[PDB]
Amino acid sequence: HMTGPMCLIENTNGRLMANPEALKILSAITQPMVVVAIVGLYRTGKSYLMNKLAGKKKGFSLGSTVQSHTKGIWMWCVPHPKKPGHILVLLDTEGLGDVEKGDNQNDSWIFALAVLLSSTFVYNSIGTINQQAMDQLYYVTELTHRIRSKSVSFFPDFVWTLRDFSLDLEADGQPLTPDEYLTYSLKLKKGTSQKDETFNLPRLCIRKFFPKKKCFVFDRPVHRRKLAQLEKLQDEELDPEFVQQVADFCSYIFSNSKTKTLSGGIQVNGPRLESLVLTYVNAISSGD
Amino acid sequence: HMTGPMCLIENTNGRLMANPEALKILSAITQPMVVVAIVGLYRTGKSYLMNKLAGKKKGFSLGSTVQSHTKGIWMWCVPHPKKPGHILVLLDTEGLGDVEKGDNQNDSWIFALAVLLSSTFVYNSIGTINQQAMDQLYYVTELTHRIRSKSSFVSFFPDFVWTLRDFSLDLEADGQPLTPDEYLTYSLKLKKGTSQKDETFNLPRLCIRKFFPKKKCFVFDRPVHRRKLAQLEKLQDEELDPEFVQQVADFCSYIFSNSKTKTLSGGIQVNGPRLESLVLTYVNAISSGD
Ligand SMILES: Nc1nc2c(ncn2[C@@H]2O[C@H](COP(=O)(O)OP(=O)(O)O)[C@@H](O)[C@H]2O)c(=O)[nH]1
Ligand SMILES: Nc1nc2c(ncn2[C@@H]2O[C@H](COP(=O)(O)OP(=O)(O)O)[C@@H](O)[C@H]2O)c(=O)[nH]1
Ligand SMILES: [Mg+2]
Ligand SMILES: [Mg+2]
Repeated sequence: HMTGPMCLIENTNGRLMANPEALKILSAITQPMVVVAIVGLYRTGKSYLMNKLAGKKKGFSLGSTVQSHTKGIWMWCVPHPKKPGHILVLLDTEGLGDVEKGDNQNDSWIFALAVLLSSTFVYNSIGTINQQAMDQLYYVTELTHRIRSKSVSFFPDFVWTLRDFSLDLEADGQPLTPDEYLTYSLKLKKGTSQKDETFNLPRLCIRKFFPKKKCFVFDRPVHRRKLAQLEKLQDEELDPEFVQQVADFCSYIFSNSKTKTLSGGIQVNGPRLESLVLTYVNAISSGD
Repeated sequence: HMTGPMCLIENTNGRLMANPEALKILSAITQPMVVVAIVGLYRTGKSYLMNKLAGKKKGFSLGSTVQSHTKGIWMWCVPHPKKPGHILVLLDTEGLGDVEKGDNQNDSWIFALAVLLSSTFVYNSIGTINQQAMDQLYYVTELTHRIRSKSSFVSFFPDFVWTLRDFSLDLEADGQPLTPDEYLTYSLKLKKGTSQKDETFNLPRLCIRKFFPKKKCFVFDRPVHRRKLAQLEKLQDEELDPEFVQQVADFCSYIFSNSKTKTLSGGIQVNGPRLESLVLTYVNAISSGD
């Protein structure tokens, strides 16, 4: 179908704008869509990983340096490898926490669209699950509600991805599967005090918002850094357990991600996505 | 004399408290003190790097899992290797962002003490410099000021080192090479001037650039190529990536060579007891309710 990705939402001087040439494309796509989005801190291997879902080396473009690379949000519409008659829609996001940009508001808008447009949301981090991440995920989650405001589940399913993973998956003595880890980290605290409650308040809203959760670890894809010629490498050349792990991740998405859905049940196709995108983007550029 | 570290500030159920048996010790030490602290997200190889300043293996203890390890603040006193008649004091901190704890105001207190007790403050992070980091650094910085109050061009604010761990990426920008320092000042570079959201930027980059006089940055390549990472207290330098050895050596050399003597305001040099009594002052100052 589509040979490479194109920018869906442009990001210039803190204005987010739909790119009309993508809407023109969405608007022609009649099949239902599974939508996968990914976000995380910047320089964190997101675009590389998205590309593995499209089963191509080279697509969403990479960038090698300390400078951020992906700006705005890029979509890529491809045939669904495992659900005949569906399109897979990949969303690649500008990474959070650019110091070049120094703009948390803007971060939050992008984060929010991702969650809003997606039927599987993919939060990417390096090494550990981390409270500053928890936090932000909560904040954006609440934000999402407030955006739906202007204008049997349809909230997206969730995946945490852990990169360059090093540490023993172990805790309080006993082994952990990546999923036991992720629920360890949303594990509510006994009962009440009021700081027993401070806690919980994020963990609750997160356990509620995302029906399905899943988690995957990933070893460094290469032992030195020949880490920068990565658009170019086969799979011999990579650490085999990274290839194992990727494969596992792709199979989960292909086999579990659901068809994107509006409220009241209707399945989202091209034009229904086009219309969301406008709706949500128009909502952001007006008055809270 | 001091053979291994010792908890200086206990952290139990969200109340921090000085450890008497460690003041008893400080109270006996009468040489001047260079103080180096380190903080950063948890599980980030802080305690390891810290041992390197003491030139030992084994010392501050490590932990190899996803759970956090170092709790409170550990101190460790030792000769200074370059500055005769001084003591080097090392301060290893509880890492930030523990999901088990889920408690930022506790984080912040601990951040804040490190900054307060130190003459060289070392901020440790994985991979990149990163706005949520700079943000937090700013927040604490302006928290520092507030704690100092609750206690009444030639200055006594700590010097600053950013440490970047498991560093992968090209040090390159806008087309032109970068040294680790050029990176750090790249990140604190002020925006051209005028307008509003121009000055919402800037506002943290200002306070940092004022607060910390000297600034330095160091990169650090993953110690080992597999993950025999997890025994590490017990590997000799042959067995490590020899560019990480290089880099540790270079960072040690800077600390030893450049970290100043810790100083009260009005100029007095800090020794054992004057630390004992800073620790107490700052710790009591946190146990009221601002
Ligand atoms: N250390 C590390 N680097 C990676 C990984 N995956 C990709 N990279 C490299 O990190 C750089 C930026 O990749 P990218 O996907 O653009 O990061 P993004 O900004 O999150 O999109 C590229 O040189 C990638 O080859 C990884 O899993 N670990
Ligand atoms: N990936 C990685 N691991 C490290 C590095 N340095 C130490 N480690 C390992 O990370 C684990 C935790 O070390 P530690 O210093 O206690 O982390 P801390 O929580 O920040 O104190 C140990 O297994 C260390 O051997 C590093 O530079 N990179
Ligand atoms: Mg990218
Ligand atoms: Mg530690």
